[PDB]
Amino acid sequence: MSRSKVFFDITIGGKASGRIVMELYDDVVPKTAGNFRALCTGENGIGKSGKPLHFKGSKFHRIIPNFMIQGGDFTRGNGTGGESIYGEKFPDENFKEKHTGPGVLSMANAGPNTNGSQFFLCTVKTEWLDGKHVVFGRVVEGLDVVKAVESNGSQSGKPVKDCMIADCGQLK
Ligand code: PRO
Repeated sequence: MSRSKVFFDITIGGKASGRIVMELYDDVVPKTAGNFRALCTGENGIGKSGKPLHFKGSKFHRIIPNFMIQGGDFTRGNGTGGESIYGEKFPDENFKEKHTGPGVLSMANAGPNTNGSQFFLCTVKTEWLDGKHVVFGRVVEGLDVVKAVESNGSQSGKPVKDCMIADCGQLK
């Protein structure tokens, strides 16, 4: 069983900013990887929310310099929403992988066992999140695109302009 590869094509203020390619750890956290993979392809259609279970057209709603970029709220666009393919929330699968540096892909949450569709891409090592957020992949191409998004964040977390997942999907 091979690791999944998925991508985001990003726009910033409407402008094409390049592609982020991510490898998922299907071998370590199959359920969590599987959720994200299906959210990139959109293959499970319309969610309980009545909105597509799909990152396409969603934004990075929370961006903090020297920390991480966060998105996946395709129901409310503000961090209050999101939906996993399994339903509103699913448990923390395991904490085997750690937040070891820039490019780590990990699940956002509201406390233990509240995984939905929100995720973050780290721009630094964030070891204080180890054991609290489930790490399920890594950037393998486009870290510069992550940095471009990061430059539009604020300490407050509010973006200075819309950083959108203009397209997404699974590769190979
Ligand atoms: O949004 C935040 O600040 C925390 C840290 C990353 C995921 N949740």
